[PDB]
Amino acid sequence: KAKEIRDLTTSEIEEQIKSSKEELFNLRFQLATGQLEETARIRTVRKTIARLKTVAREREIEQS
RNA sequence: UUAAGUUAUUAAGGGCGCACGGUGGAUGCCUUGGCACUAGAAGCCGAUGAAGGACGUUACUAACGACGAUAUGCUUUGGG
Ligand SMILES: [Mg+2]
Repeated sequence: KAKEIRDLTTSEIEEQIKSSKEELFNLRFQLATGQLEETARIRTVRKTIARLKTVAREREIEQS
């Protein structure tokens, strides 16, 4: 996903970070009520956040 | 039949021998871990916050290992 993330702009990555965190939080609430049934989405969204934070961190270090 | 003698039988339990079981973990075989060394490298890190820890991180989860709110992991370069 990193190659696709690198095509996004800086404002887009922040928006992706916010939206991914909302999705993960929604998954956690569904899991706590026994409604999820798709538990592999949790790990997938968590790693997407990790990739998104990595690309943002690289750009700031690179520019600085 | 009497009289006078003699000597068995019984095993409540026990003894010796044998047979078959149990308990127990010796012995044999085995090695996951140790012990003594050889050769080469290296030895000591820390306010750019150490050594050592606490608490957390997996869909479910107690403990250990790995990891640190990017958490049972992220990127990249090579290997496969
Ligand atoms: Mg008897």
